[PDB]
Amino acid sequence: HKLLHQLLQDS
Repeated sequence: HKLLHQLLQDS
């Protein structure tokens, strides 16, 4: 569920 919250800030 976390890996999703991540791609949001980098992209």
